[PDB]
Amino acid sequence: ETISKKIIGMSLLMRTFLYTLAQETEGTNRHTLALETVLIKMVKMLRDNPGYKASKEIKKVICGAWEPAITIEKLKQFSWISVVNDLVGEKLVVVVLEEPSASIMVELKLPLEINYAFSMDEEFKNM
Amino acid sequence: ETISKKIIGMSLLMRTFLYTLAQETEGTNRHTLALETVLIKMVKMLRDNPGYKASKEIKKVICGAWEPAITIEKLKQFSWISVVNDLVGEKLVVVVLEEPSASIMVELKLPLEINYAFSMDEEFKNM
Repeated sequence: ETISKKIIGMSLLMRTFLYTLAQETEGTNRHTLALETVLIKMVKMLRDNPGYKASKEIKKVICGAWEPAITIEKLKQFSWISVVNDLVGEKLVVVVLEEPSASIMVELKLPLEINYAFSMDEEFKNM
Repeated sequence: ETISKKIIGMSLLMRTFLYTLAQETEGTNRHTLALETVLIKMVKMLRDNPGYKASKEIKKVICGAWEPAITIEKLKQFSWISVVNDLVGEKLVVVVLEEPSASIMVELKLPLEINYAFSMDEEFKNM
């Protein structure tokens, strides 16, 4: 019934965004990152962790045999709009606006409840 | 080196669009269908074939545990633009325009080379 058990009970796309955001903001707090940056950082997580079931499963749906690794252009193809809207719906994320130009930025809520879910996720581990 | 072997060596998203189009136009020829219709027909193929590895794998990336079957709204989230552009690139599809309003329609080229690939695809079979 926990927050962390409910995250496991979510989609892979949602979890890869959420886990990347928790991993990219962990350090000097703030917990806010540009949506573009979260996308470049998901690519890095996927390509740097071929061993992950998440990485292997995403690749089978959006990539062919000829393709050796996910690119931003191949990933950008997904509706990051819908995941962002679904995550704000679960009260796990907040959309913040960039100071001069209305650029989308995203704020992680309760990283410890997310990281407790990352730690117990079987699709986010390597051999 | 065959056309059919090169289709297997493609992405799941591309194959589900291609195989659905081959399945939906098989009959009274023409081989042209509205892009919207191809999308509603992919949903039906996925939900009517839970046994397919393709169906099971797509579901893990775009759907959570709470979600029992893929909807048009959950599927529409993908860039059907990119698959359509990649398939025209492989000379396997042609984009045709709807007579009054510039509505996207899609024309299947060589269905027998596609169906020969559908018949030998291990991700498009059930238990």
